[PDB]
Amino acid sequence: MNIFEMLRIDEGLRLKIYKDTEGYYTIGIGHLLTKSPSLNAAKSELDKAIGRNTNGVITKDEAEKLFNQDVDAAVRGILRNAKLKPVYDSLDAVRRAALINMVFQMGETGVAGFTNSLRMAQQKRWDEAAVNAAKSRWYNQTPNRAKRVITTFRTGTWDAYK
Ligand SMILES: [Cl-]
Ligand SMILES: [Cl-]
Ligand SMILES: [Xe]
Ligand SMILES: [Xe]
Ligand SMILES: [Xe]
Repeated sequence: MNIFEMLRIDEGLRLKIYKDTEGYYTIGIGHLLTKSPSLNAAKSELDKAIGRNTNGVITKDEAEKLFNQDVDAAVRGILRNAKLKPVYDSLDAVRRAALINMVFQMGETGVAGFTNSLRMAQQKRWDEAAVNAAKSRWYNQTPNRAKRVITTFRTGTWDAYK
């Protein structure tokens, strides 16, 4: 299992623009398009990402690309977020993926807001940090997802995804 396999599981796959759980225009594998309510903005934006007039629809390949770019940026973000770099680096490989999923889902920012857990996570306090993570708007809004992730983080295995 890996980062791509993992997020493919958590975000699914849609070839047509859709709204997330948040009500936001999205497509592909978790490719947020715009916080705006304008479906039009949203198609502009798809078109712009894609490089053509999609008319609101992309191919598998197209989704796979946005996805590739999206994971890449995530890792690159992490690695450049000075609060984030050092946690990430301290982690084993499973756990890294967990940090990247989270970042892919809520942004460097939002993630940067798990300071408290992020520090116990830094300090190898698996369970302690996992319980703190649960006390978050993030956990309450997408419990099931959130769970697979605080599990993977805490355990350092992929069990939650098997
Ligand atoms: Cl883009
Ligand atoms: Cl969920
Ligand atoms: Xe975290
Ligand atoms: Xe955790
Ligand atoms: Xe966490």
